[PDB]
Amino acid sequence: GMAKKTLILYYSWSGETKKMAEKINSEIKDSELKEVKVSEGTFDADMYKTSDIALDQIQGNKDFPEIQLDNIDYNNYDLILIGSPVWSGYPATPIKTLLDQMKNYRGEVASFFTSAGTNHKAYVSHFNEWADGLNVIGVARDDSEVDKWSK
Ligand SMILES: Cc1cc2nc3c(=O)[nH]c(=O)nc-3n(C[C@H](O)[C@H](O)[C@H](O)COP(=O)(O)O)c2cc1C
Repeated sequence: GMAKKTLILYYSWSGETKKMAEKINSEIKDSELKEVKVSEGTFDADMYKTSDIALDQIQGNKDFPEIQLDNIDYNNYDLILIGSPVWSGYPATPIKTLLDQMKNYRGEVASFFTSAGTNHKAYVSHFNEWADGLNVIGVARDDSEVDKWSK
């Protein structure tokens, strides 16, 4: 059918997912790319401190983080690709806030993740939870399923 008008959104703590999002942007004709940020002080330069902050959000003890991103009408797109690192089998916590803000999006969603190779099944299942109510068509590592998602 008609080419899917595609938005690529990503959160990146150490820059790897940003590079992947840029690569996917280059692969998908006319795609738009937008970064999701959090304020300085939300996490930490130290990965173990960052993990512990995310965990306390996951466990319900601290609120999920507020995010900063451009104003977007999500219903301008057919497909929204959401990029994140894998954080102990979950997407990064800013993604939960993002997905909540996308509540009224009627199109297709997929997530690409970057990782060091582990806890992928958990990422998939948790992403789908966090995206409940949205039409999730797939979750995959890197750009491995970009072609599939485009059809
Ligand atoms: C808090 C934290 C938890 C992580 N947990 C996992 C994990 O469960 N499995 C894995 O393969 N990599 C894990 N990683 C590594 C990241 O998924 C990987 O470095 C990713 O490519 C980083 O993306 P980014 O640079 O966009 O933040 C973790 C990294 C951090 C900081």
